[PDB]
Amino acid sequence: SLELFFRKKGESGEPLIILHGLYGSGDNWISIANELKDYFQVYLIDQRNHGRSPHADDMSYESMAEDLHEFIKSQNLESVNIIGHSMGGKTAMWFTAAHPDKVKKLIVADIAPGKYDTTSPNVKTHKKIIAALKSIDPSEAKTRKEIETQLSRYIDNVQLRMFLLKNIERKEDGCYRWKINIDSIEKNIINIMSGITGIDIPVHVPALFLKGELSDYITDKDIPLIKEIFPDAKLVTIPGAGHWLHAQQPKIFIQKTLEFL
Repeated sequence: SLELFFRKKGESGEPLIILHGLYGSGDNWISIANELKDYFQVYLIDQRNHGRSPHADDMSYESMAEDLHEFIKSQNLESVNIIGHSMGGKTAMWFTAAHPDKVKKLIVADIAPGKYDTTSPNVKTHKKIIAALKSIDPSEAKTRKEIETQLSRYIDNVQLRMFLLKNIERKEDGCYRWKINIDSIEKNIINIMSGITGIDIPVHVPALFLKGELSDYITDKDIPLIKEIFPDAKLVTIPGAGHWLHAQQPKIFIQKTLEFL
């Protein structure tokens, strides 16, 4: 169990914990928390190996769930709302099944409870990203415009590029560095892509699955297992959004969130 870095927006309302996905941080949720903080006490958490949170070798969902559980303890929160995007969504589902009594309502953004295999574009895209990151040497200390043009050759989508490049920071010597534990990430890719198993089903917590229309992280074969774990779950497709649906369609993200919580 690590002590997670967090920022809190909002002084009144029920607590609302937001968990980013792989390579993200609480910073990517600033604009959504900007609206949500009028109604909730929003906690933007950096998960292990991410943002300003501590590094570790193990990044299993068990450990990330425990990090979450410890965070909730150290802040004296009785019961919480949770939004988890992708990797953050699996942690949240793990945590919720293990501790349903601490969760008021759950929002899962664009990921299914089950395992993704190597043929999947999920696994493929992650495999690419890792290779890209492992192959950039930040220590060479070239300016952040150079790192950008280096990643220009690897992945095309500019949003993905700058998404990833939010993870490069300045160090004390002046040389650039990754703030994320790329090594732990790489040696946990199986852990990260694995399905939820070994849980007391059904989970008696209201849940919302938000699917991006142009993403295939959730498909129609996912509905059976979603419903097995969360019988009264609701599934909602945000039109014209991919995997980062809250960055691409934030207005609709807030709408669906405020109608559910």
